[PDB]
Amino acid sequence: WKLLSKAQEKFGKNKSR
Repeated sequence: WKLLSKAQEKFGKNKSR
């Protein structure tokens, strides 16, 4: 989803669990 890939791509630190 270009919407999630563009709204989540900027979250490379939130996915450190």
